[PDB]
Amino acid sequence: ATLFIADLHLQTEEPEITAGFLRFLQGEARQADALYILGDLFEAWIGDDDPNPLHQQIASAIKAVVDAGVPCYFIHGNRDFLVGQRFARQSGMILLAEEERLDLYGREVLIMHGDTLCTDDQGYLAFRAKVHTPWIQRLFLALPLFIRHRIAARMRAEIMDVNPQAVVDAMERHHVQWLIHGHTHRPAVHELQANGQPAWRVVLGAWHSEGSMVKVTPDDVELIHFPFHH
Amino acid sequence: ATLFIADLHLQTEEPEITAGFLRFLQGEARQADALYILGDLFEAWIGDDDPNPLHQQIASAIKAVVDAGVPCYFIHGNRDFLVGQRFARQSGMILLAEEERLDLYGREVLIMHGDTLCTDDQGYLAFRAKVHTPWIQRLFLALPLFIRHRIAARMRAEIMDVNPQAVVDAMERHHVQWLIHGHTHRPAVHELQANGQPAWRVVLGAWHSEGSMVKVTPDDVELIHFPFHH
Ligand SMILES: Cc1cc(C#N)nc(N2CCN(S(=O)(=O)c3ccc(NC(=O)c4ccccc4N(C)S(C)(=O)=O)cc3)CC2)n1
Ligand SMILES: Cc1cc(C#N)nc(N2CCN(S(=O)(=O)c3ccc(NC(=O)c4ccccc4N(C)S(C)(=O)=O)cc3)CC2)n1
Ligand SMILES: [Mn+2]
Ligand SMILES: [Mn+2]
Ligand SMILES: [Mn+2]
Ligand SMILES: [Mn+2]
Repeated sequence: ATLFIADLHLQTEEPEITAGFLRFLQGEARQADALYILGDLFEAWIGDDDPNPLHQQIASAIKAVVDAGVPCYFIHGNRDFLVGQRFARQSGMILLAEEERLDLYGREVLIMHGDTLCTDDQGYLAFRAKVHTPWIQRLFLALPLFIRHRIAARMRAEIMDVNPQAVVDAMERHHVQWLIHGHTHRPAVHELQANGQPAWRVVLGAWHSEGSMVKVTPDDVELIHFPFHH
Repeated sequence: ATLFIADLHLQTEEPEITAGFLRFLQGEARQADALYILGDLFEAWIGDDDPNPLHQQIASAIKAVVDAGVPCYFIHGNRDFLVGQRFARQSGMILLAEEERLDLYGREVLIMHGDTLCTDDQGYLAFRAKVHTPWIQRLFLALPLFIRHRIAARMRAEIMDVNPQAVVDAMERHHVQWLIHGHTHRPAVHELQANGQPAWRVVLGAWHSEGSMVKVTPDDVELIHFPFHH
């Protein structure tokens, strides 16, 4: 089985979500062929040089999974787009592109965070375009850490769902009948049409009282919710 | 594993849902310790004497599961409250009460359809009280089938969510930390408090483009959505 998760929004303020994630990495994840994390692993990221102890606890847990023989992969979310090659090295995770077309036991699946599909949000997309410009990233990252923290705090003081056409267009660009994403925090299986055939869009949930994952096997694709009852 | 499903709303008009259900009974269900169907198996029911061919195709498929060594159980929904002992015999299913407290590998779980929790719907509950009165049922069922059909058709020409307090009260009456239901067609895992401890309410989805089930093992409880991709 290949596993997909997203929208953990991990942070110092929410230790119970972190514990649920650590339990998942130590249990479920070890049995998998691979683990894909489709963005918003962290609630925020201002650079890999951040000494936040949570960051190292998380990289250390993911690295254990990778070292146990289960490749882990990452696609950036809107929250954690500044996750970089240094974290990748610490965690053993491989950074992937904003869209990837996978071959899962012969089934072709498109994966992404899902924020790019939300084309009705002009505000978000203007923001995204700027923070995805390399020289704007390298500017922000060249500031002293204490100034990056002030910038984030000052920003602080509902997520728009996908545009249906944008979904079709993406599945048609990749010629696939399967899409897995998060971002929208609306866990669901959807049926549609793409490439003249039936297609499915499987949406992951955010981690709060529950976790969620998509499990892909040779014959099946399942969206699973689990409570943190341990 | 023990499996829970609900809200299939099976009907002549929707053969693709019926095929998804038959595939599930022939595959997934055969591997289980038991199968519980928590109501709204059928979109409508006007009595067991109805010769609708769908009714016999469904009973025959469920009976195969029971005969293969997997007990099947049923709790009535609002739609199919007139399902009776004759169908039970045809299907091999055991009829259970509107609330049951189960022991699943040491875990105590409350199961029900969920309509009784929806105490904000005065209209529904007035209806329910009447159609659950035995002598009102036996009156309706004593009519000729052709008159029962007219009555249903004439009735034809959104589902209220649960009352949060009603949920707590039910879990507290049974002294349980686990509740599984359907009815509301809002598949989700919810955390709450009952009996002074953390509790979980696991809600099944309706079958249309997807199926859903709750899988209970010694150590885990999972809500699973599956598309009908075969
Ligand atoms: C390179 C660059 C330049 C400048 C500078 N100066 N600033 C930064 N960020 C880095 C990321 N951090 S963050 O992690 O705390 C963060 C903060 C806000 C968002 N905002 C959004 O994602 C967003 C924006 C618009 C509309 C919707 C949005 N999301 C959907 S939402 C509702 O979750 O916030 C994302 C990450 C804030 C500072 N980066
Ligand atoms: C014993 C008795 C007496 C009389 C007579 N005369 N009539 C009957 N029924 C049997 C059931 N059939 S049914 O299966 O077609 C059916 C029809 C309507 C409902 N209505 C509701 O469930 C309902 C009613 C009020 C508010 C909400 C409701 N549901 C939530 S909903 C929106 O799904 O319909 C249920 C079953 C209709 C006739 N039974
Ligand atoms: Mn998110
Ligand atoms: Mn996001
Ligand atoms: Mn229903
Ligand atoms: Mn119902």
